[PDB]
Amino acid sequence: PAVESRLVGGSSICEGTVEVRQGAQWAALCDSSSLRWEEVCREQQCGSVNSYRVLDAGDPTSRGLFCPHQKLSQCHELWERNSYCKKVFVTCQD
Repeated sequence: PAVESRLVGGSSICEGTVEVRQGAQWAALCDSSSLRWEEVCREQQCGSVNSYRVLDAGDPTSRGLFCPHQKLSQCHELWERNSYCKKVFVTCQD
């Protein structure tokens, strides 16, 4: 099963916090380079990434899933980061 991604919480599907899933519940993606965000925008069938900002630094309760490989499309398995997950807000063009 490929990793799927999606932008949650934005005023359209072209913007929002990145969420991912494999055989899964959806969970936030943790990150720490525009390569990955461009794939995420285009998989939504939006335009190219135009900006992103790291969210939730320093919050021990922030959790999600993590992929130790530049691109999502090259992850065979996501790993849990159950605290201090830095999430990502991506904004794509329409």
